[PDB]
Amino acid sequence: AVHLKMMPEFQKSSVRIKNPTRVEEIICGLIKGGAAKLQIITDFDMTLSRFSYNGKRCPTCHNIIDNCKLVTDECRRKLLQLKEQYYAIEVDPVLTVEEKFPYMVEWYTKSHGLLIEQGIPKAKLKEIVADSDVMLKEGYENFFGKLQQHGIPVFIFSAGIGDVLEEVIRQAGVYHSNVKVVSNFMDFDENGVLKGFKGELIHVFNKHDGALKNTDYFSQLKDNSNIILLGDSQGDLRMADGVANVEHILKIGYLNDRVDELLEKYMDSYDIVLVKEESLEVVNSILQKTL
Ligand SMILES: [Mg+2]
Repeated sequence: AVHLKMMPEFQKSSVRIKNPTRVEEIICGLIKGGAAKLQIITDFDMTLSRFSYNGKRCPTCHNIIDNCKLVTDECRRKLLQLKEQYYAIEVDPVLTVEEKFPYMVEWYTKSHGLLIEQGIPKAKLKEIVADSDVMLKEGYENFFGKLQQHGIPVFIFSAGIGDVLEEVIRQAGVYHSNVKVVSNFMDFDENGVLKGFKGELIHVFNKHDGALKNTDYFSQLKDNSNIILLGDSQGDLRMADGVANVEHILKIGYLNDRVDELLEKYMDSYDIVLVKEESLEVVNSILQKTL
């Protein structure tokens, strides 16, 4: 039987749970099913990676390129302005999520388009990432290592840059076979320089779309009817729309920011909310009981 009261990881003051008995019931199903029934579906930026370090704000996969030596200060002025105009839209409380779709497409298309202009070679991404300020959450080695140990599917679903994401996890030693990455991947020309992005755009609000267009992946995993979902945005809640059959799903949300504005919405939509939390210990503690 599961008791969150007896799990020291859940006593941390960053842990917000609206419905503890409901959560206990889900973790209880997760445990019952064990390895055989489990898969992970996860956002990357600010979920697997840190939102902040030494009083310092950590980069997203996009920020890694924005900030690198291969991009002018003049490109960074444009990128900044874009963020100011379009982030105001993203967080606008009066607009419906649906009304924001076209704005998001515009933002990612404009900002990717400035990066394409800077001329990013594939061969250089290794060093760009090594020199970057990127940080994985405390407990990542344990997170990925228990998962690979038990062959648990991990579907990282990211509106970031997939090439950047992969380099981060590769340099961290956690890009194991069990880890599938769906993201905005770069498209390279003859010389291995960036010319555009592959496929259809994944942004913060349309993960339902990509989730359904990954049938390929989810139907092979019919038997994995227990899901752990991790996100930091409301849009990450749609990341499991493509799952065959769902028996138990636990939704864990990182609330990193805008805490007073978003806490109620987060507590109502995610099962567990992790306020200003830079580790993976609550999910690791659930993996430990389960695996
Ligand atoms: Mg994120």
